Amino acid sequence: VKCQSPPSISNGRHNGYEDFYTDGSVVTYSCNSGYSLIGNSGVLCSGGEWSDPPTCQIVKCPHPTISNGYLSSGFKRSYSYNDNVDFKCKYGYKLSGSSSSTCSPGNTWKPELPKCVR
Repeated sequence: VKCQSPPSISNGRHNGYEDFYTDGSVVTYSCNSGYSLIGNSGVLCSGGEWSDPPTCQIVKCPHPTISNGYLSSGFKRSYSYNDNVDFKCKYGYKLSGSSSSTCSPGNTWKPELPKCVR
């Protein structure tokens, strides 16, 4: 079975510069202007059947805040499936969680924000 252009997805486009694909192929699904492409950056048609489709959602995280352990590496008014902020524990405190997070594609700071503890 051959593989023609993949179907549409969650508010996102597909196909780059072709139409077929047969098998062992992949398709980077495009997302609306401002939508982050989560999931494998390319579908996978293997046997006339497309598989492993990524998502096209929004990933504007809140703020990589934390208890006396802010990032201290690079913060911004807003983020998007990226902006990996490194968390710096204030003083004599340990980050309980993760000393390095990035605005994930789910509108948040993944991994969970660290908690400068003692």
